[PDB]
Amino acid sequence: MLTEGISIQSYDGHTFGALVGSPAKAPAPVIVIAQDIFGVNAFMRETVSWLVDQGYAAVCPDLYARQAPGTALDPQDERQREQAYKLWQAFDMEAGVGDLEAAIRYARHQPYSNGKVGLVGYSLGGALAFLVASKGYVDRAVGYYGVGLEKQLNKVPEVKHPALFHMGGQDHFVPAPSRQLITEGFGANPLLQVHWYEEAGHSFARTGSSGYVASAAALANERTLDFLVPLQS
Repeated sequence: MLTEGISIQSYDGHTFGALVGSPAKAPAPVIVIAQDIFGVNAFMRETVSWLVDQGYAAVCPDLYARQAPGTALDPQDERQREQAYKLWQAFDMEAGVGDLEAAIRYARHQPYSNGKVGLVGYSLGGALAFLVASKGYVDRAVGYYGVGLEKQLNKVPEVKHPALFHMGGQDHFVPAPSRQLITEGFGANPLLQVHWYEEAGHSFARTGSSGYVASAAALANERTLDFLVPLQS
């Protein structure tokens, strides 16, 4: 689901919608939420509600608009999960970063904005969060179990603003990254913070997930909120 009427223009004229949550009280920092492989769906709406309930405004852009606008897949339905994997395999990461950049610019300028913008991404969105941190578009970025992070380690020195990443230590559907490689790589730049959840793999934050681990979800969520709170006025 998306907020009817919201249209954000990107770097190449491509336009996409977004699910928007105004803050309980204005002005407030705005959090751009970078979707997982299921599009802007029930869990993304839940994340928008969560951040609003925690004092933020939130914008979840339709990153699947380049392929199939309005895609919102149910992770409990096998055929929709197969469509999610197909969309993910064909997803253009660099265009996703560009769309997120446009969503961040949109977020800085809303009437309810305090001027500060953060980004929180899940899986696909967690990999995107790292790429966005390497470009420096946001004040603070957070990635939950970002897929393929180990392969982007050469970008560690480009990160100029804080970025926090929650890593699942267990393999699940997507394998876990090397604790050794990530720890060493991220360790070189104190703007990067990383936590490992040895009793969880990816997808641990969604209650209905087969990978949900309440303890990991809660501790990661607590750290995400502590990490984002300095953005608040």
